[PDB]
Amino acid sequence: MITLTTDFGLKGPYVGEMKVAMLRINPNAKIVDVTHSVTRHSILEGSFVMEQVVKYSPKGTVHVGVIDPGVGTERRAIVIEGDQYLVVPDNGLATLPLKHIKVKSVYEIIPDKIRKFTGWEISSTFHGRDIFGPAGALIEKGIHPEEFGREIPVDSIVKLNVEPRKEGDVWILKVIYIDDFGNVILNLENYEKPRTVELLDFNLRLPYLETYGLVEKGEMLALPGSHDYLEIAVNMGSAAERLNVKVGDELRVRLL
Amino acid sequence: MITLTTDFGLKGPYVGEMKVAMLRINPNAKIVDVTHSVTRHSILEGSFVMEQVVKYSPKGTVHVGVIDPGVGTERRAIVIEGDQYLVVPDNGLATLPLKHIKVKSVYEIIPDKIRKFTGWEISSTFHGRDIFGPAGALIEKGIHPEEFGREIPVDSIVKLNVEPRKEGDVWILKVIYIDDFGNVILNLENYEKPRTVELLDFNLRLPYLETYGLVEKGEMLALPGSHDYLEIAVNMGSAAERLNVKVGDELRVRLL
Amino acid sequence: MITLTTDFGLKGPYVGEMKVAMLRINPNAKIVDVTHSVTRHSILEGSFVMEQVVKYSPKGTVHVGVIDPGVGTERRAIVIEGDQYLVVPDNGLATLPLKHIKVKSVYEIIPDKIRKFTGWEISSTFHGRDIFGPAGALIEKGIHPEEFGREIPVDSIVKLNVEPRKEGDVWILKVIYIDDFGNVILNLENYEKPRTVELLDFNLRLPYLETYGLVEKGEMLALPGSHDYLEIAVNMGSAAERLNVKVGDELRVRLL
Amino acid sequence: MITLTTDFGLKGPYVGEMKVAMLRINPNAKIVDVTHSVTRHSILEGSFVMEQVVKYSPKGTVHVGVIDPGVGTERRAIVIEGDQYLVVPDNGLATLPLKHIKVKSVYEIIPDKIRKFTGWEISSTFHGRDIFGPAGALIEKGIHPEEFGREIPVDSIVKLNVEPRKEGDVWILKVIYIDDFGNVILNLENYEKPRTVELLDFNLRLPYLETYGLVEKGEMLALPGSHDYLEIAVNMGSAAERLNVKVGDELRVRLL
Amino acid sequence: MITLTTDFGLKGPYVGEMKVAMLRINPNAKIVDVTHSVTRHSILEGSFVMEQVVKYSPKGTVHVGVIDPGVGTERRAIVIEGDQYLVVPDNGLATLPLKHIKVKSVYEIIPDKIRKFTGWEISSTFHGRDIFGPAGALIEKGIHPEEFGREIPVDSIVKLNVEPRKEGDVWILKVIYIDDFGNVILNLENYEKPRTVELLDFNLRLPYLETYGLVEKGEMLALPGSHDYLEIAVNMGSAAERLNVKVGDELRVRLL
Amino acid sequence: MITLTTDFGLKGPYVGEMKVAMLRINPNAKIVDVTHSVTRHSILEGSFVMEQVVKYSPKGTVHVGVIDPGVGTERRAIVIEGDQYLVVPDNGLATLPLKHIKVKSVYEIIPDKIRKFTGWEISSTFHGRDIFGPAGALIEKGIHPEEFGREIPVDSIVKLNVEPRKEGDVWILKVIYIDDFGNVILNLENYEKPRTVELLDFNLRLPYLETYGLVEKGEMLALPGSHDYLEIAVNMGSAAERLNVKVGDELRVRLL
Ligand SMILES: Nc1ncnc2c1ncn2[C@@H]1O[C@H](CO)[C@@H](O)[C@H]1O
Ligand SMILES: Nc1ncnc2c1ncn2[C@@H]1O[C@H](CO)[C@@H](O)[C@H]1O
Ligand SMILES: Nc1ncnc2c1ncn2[C@@H]1O[C@H](CO)[C@@H](O)[C@H]1O
Ligand SMILES: Nc1ncnc2c1ncn2[C@@H]1O[C@H](CO)[C@@H](O)[C@H]1O
Ligand SMILES: Nc1ncnc2c1ncn2[C@@H]1O[C@H](CO)[C@@H](O)[C@H]1O
Ligand SMILES: Nc1ncnc2c1ncn2[C@@H]1O[C@H](CO)[C@@H](O)[C@H]1O
Repeated sequence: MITLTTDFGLKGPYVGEMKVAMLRINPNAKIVDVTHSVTRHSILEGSFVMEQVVKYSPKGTVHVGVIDPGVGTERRAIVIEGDQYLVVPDNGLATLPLKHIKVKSVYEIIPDKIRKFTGWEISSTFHGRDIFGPAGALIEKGIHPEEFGREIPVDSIVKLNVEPRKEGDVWILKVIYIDDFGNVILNLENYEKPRTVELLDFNLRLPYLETYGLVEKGEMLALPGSHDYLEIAVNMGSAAERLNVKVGDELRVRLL
Repeated sequence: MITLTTDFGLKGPYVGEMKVAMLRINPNAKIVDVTHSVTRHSILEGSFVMEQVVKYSPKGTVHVGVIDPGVGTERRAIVIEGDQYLVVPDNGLATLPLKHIKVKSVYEIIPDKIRKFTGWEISSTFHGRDIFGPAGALIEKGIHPEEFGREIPVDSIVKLNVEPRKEGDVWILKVIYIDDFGNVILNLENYEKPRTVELLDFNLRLPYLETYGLVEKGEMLALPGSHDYLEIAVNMGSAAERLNVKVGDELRVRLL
Repeated sequence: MITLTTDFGLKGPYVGEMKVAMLRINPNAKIVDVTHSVTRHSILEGSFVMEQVVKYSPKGTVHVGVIDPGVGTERRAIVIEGDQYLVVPDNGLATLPLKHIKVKSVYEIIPDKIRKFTGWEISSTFHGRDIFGPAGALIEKGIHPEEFGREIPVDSIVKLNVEPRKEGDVWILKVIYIDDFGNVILNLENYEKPRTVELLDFNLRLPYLETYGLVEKGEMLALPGSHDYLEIAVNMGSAAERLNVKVGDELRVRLL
Repeated sequence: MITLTTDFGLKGPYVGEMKVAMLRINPNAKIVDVTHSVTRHSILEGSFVMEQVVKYSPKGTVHVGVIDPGVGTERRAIVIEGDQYLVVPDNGLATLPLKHIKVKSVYEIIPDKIRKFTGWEISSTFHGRDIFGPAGALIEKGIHPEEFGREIPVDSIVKLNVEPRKEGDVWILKVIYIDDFGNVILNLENYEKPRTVELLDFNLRLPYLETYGLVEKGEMLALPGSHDYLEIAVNMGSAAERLNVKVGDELRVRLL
Repeated sequence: MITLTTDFGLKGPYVGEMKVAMLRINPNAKIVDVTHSVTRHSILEGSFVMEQVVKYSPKGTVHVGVIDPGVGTERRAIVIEGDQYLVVPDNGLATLPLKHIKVKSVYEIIPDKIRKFTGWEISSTFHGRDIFGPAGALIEKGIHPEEFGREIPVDSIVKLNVEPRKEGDVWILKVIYIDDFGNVILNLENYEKPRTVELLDFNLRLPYLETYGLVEKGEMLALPGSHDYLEIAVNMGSAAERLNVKVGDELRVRLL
Repeated sequence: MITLTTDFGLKGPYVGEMKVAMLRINPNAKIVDVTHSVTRHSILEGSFVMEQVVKYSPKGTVHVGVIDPGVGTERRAIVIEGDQYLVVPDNGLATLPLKHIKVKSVYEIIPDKIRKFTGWEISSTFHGRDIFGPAGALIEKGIHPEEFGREIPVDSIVKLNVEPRKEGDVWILKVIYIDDFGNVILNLENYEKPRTVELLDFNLRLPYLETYGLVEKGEMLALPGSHDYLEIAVNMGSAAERLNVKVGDELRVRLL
């Protein structure tokens, strides 16, 4: 199957257009919507979203990702062939997902070849419908990427900077994601299970417990989350609205 | 076919993870989204949504519902087997849907027996991806619930208070649901159709008509609705904003 | 394949019911969601959405559209048979889509004939679930529209006025759509590529470029768009935000 | 759903080619094999097979039948549009099936229009793969027959003579089919339940019972059958074996 | 999915009729043909065939088996609910398959209930199309057997005698199956790997090797087979035509 | 989509086992039967059948072919990757199909790596169910062959002699296939179309016409055929029985 991640929004024809276009090229493709509400142009959030889906997807799955603020410009459209596939703009969007994929090859999609398979013209502002979507549909049915692209160096693709630095014993982490519940996710993984977590920027000591219900309603806590990162949440409340933080912001955190 | 109802939200990887996880267990399950926008942790609301879908669903349909504020706590995860199936947390979510299901037996999902099918660790904060989703996928492909759970008494599961109260011929109804148009659904059903409905708390008299268009724009009415419950609405307006009521509120009502 | 376009909203059971009702009629129908977030009762907006999807859908595709403020009134429920199908309320919703369909026949759905196929009572406020959904599903599995309807004149159906007028060298263009990015779409097509677009009501002179990134972040511009309509946008910003416009407004535009 | 009935045989690539050709036109078509073992060029036998399948197929079903001894000659290739479809060579193959289809229109497939859809050259000896298969597939995904054909008179098509004649009290019945068990099927239907059936050509008086087991193993009998035609059988034996008959022979039968 | 095993034959409409009937009741059922060439009325061979398929089928699979010489008589039509399902005539056909199924319940299908789900009349000679097939299709979509049958004692079903006896050191086995290659299968399993195998009825000593190619072309051998029984084969020849044996025949075999 | 071609035969559990085994690995693989009636162990015949199917198959199609007399021996099991995929035993079966596949690489299936995917023991006499079928199902769902095999040189695989020989202007052609009608296919292709074809060995002169019907019933002709090879046939008769030739025989032929 093919998963879809974009920032197109839900109030319009964009998502539908991409889907029917994909079905034109592969009518029996099983298309799974991850989300289309990724913050406009937010490559980092889009990357986090895909990273999570990729972690639980069956090997052989095709992932189309489209947070393309640079659509129409000279940025490359690539295909990452490996354990699973990634069809995304060469803008760093593949960074997080790549952490969980055994890469075999990378290909730059060639617009002229892709239009050979689609039949319709390639717009300058909607590549998800004219390039990325079709490309995903082609791979799903067995077409090799070589057929519509040229290989490129694996290490020649834009990579985002998502790893945290540490000043002594203090962690300087960043908010890589915020869900609809207001739960805040921080770019810290593989750490040792703390007993407490202090958000030095707020002079708050937090209990580090397994789940929301372990603290009373309205109270804040830290948990190992469900995506292997450090999570900060308010039981039945919004941790984001408390600490009043955003994706991209940095926080000094000390793990006790 | 499997239906999905959650409070997960639309911008995140949550829904996508549960779907690929389900497909990873039953690669050709037909998954139908109901909604993922149920007000956060609102079991009553989630229960109303499931009730409606269950009423029109083909017999044999499997319904996965995840509004689970108590995720990872002592609360049980259950499977209800009958006319159709319900796979939800044991927190009352099944209350309304149960009204339309010929129940044969109920089972408690035993985590370890489930992990034997999935192959991956059960998180403490995302049972929709690690327990409920997989359980639904298994039932869908023919696996009996006994395979991953132990039978329990129907009467043992948690239930919500959903009965309307009547003081003489004044009804004390509860707002069980408000849709995107602001139409207010009150928990009154199977009543003699009135000519007028008066909302005693607002000193309003409303005509009881069959549809929105039967009154001028901006005018308020009461109708049979499409879900067998008494509906209050404003033709092309929002009864919820005009009456300023929220799910859970109680209204003194008299039918003339 | 069947497409869906409604103004039902995503926070509710409405979309779920229509779908399970459809799958009940034709259990193996492939249903593709276009959108259910169309502004309440906005027939024009719905019409634009459908037009775009129809242009890229394969021939044979069935399109169910439901933006029905007059549900339950005397307004007709029709089926437009052509190289693609449209199942919609006779309220002008089919106006734009018709521009890309060569119509063969038009039918008026007879409620009593449809009930013979569904088996359940038809409500007064939810025809999408009891009439339109079923109709689309029946056509999808091969049933001829005549079985549940009678032929009517192609030009007897409601039409919206979507044509832009020009006085002198000034275009009076209407905002037929606004997307989640705030990009504004005007009802002007088949025009000669301008160098600059002037929005007289704002004293704004905008550059006509190929894509968003061709200007600085925050700068406004005009583009050929990706839907064959003049598009007013703000690089990574909201054009509708600034111009403070909304679907339906008419702008005086000068093409230089 | 599309059904297939041919005389291609099972020891070859013929059936495989027609199928992959069809899936090439409509990759998600559900193809159901009826039989490909019809006696070579036996149009009558093919017609009986199709009749039976048509009687139980759901409305909307497309039936491709290919028993084509005159492939490549001037014989027409037609499409019979009704509450069910028939895609067959105009050689009388549709005779029996028509008895259960209310015909709406009949078309003559235009080779050049079909080639526009397939993309490959049309052979002279394998139209099932290059014309009929494609035609069925196109209709299945929603393309109207008119796109690749022109309407022709319903009664302008070849018909077989399948009516049984009666002289006095003696029926002259034809063997329209013989199954793998050797059970013989005569073209007599809508007759009053006899007590005994006499096969004059054999001086055999047979008992008319409900099923095989109602007589001794090895004994011959007559039954109402399961296809609404008089059936001559031998309990766990071959009736055609003994009577030494074959599809096409005419038996003089007396109904007592 | 549903598997199908019958003795209907391939030259006719029987198999097709059952399939379309099943799709009427469950149009998205995945139907897999095991075989339809089981020797007429041969319950033992039919049982062996099913036993093998059941061994490799996914849990939850539904198996419809129809070798029904007693069709129309008073023999019971049952459903065996367990690890997997068996929908077959109560004539011993379930014997072998039951060896690999964790049985939960057994049900006698009630003709009157089944016709409630089908809509068409139940013939006396074709229960595969009017009872067994529909029943299989119902279970595949989630309907419980209780819905169209009444439970009966697990041990009240006809069982075939398939186990071998042993006179001292000599085995008196029977031929339970013969494939198209002429390979002979004998009802002996779980035995200790012999070095030689003597067919005392022919005064032949046979090498007991892993596969056909281990002996020269035309030579006979014994192997553990691929179905866990003792197999007798002629490399690239017919072992059945040599020993000139049939299904059901007994052979005195001594394992050295 | 996956096609299947074998010499398994039609009456047995062999084909059914391979299909459920495949579905057990890839539950939603679309499996298309070509034939299972290839003359026992005839690699040449099996190769011809696959060639034809491959010619009309959509790019990306996976073709599983099992005619494997050397099953369980030293013979390798291979996967050929390219335009489409071939999964067959390394015994020459791929010879003809290879002519129509743009080969990218070839792999040898490593038994132990395959068992890691299936979960069950590999038999010594049924690799179609334990190796070839599973391998095809894996490729179909996106698994790269590298995952269960090691690359090998294209030129290393076994190949059949299939070239036609010419002695001056007499051709020495081979009967590469005979279908169910008795039409004889000779291994001659891309030749200047003749007016007459004389079979020197029978002192027969045959007209070269486009189809069967162009000669009287019972008469013999030569035609282009539908598979690009020279075909000899008898209008409504059997050229194979008239010439009394079998696959593999050689005929001295001259084109005038
Ligand atoms: N106004 C805009 N400015 C910049 N990018 C835009 C704008 N509107 C749409 N895009 C989109 O940005 C998305 C990635 O953020 C791409 O899918 C691209 O289509
Ligand atoms: N901050 C939170 N407090 C309580 N429950 C939560 C919180 N975030 C998510 N959940 C619940 O946990 C599950 C997965 O998000 C859902 O039941 C969801 O409603
Ligand atoms: N309050 C409302 N007023 C008018 N239309 C509504 C309202 N709520 C929903 N509708 C939508 O418009 C149709 C007619 O009212 C309904 O079936 C639904 O599609
Ligand atoms: N030898 C033959 N003579 C006549 N018909 C044949 C012959 N072989 C195949 N056919 C079948 O009849 C059609 C016309 O000959 C062919 O397309 C095929 O369907
Ligand atoms: N002539 C016959 N005698 C006995 N049984 C028959 C005969 N013809 C068909 N049957 C079939 O026997 C099959 C089982 O052997 C059943 O499917 C039943 O339909
Ligand atoms: N008796 C036999 N001798 C040689 N090969 C056989 C024999 N029986 C089956 N096979 C082959 O083994 C595989 C499974 O039957 C196929 O390749 C088949 O042709």
